[PDB]
Amino acid sequence: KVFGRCELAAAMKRHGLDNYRGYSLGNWVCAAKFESNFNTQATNRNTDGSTDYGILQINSRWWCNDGRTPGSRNLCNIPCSALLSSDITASVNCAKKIVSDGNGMNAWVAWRNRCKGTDVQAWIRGCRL
Ligand SMILES: */C(S)=N\c1ccc(-c2c3ccc(=O)cc-3oc3cc(O)ccc23)c(C(=O)O)c1
Repeated sequence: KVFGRCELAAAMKRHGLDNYRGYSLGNWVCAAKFESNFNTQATNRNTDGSTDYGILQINSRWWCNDGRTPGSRNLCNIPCSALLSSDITASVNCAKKIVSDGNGMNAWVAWRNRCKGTDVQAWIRGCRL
């Protein structure tokens, strides 16, 4: 599913990311924009041989199992395919574990490089929430 911006903002709010770990909703929306362009089905093979899955590009070496990443820990206890669903629940639940891991949203390089410190509230502006 490719979400529009305000549609994803409302889904992420409904799923409890607004202010999760202190990160306002616009941070999550901005991160999803730059990780996946709001496409739940996005997959990308990483240089380390792992693959990133879903709207927040969650990684098969640490977080989900894809059966093809040597060393996998599957700390979210889910198949990586679950992160591609039109239902964002599994992505949200695993993202909540990731952002709790110690470095906050810096676990997403794209958030650090493109969202952190910017006017992230712009990503929610205008939306009925
Ligand atoms: C896309 S645009 N927006 C969108 C579409 C569908 C859902 C969503 C649900 C929304 C509210 C609920 O109470 C329950 C939902 O269950 C869903 C189940 C599946 O399989 C897929 C989508 C569901 C959302 C959303 O989760 O907020 C958003």
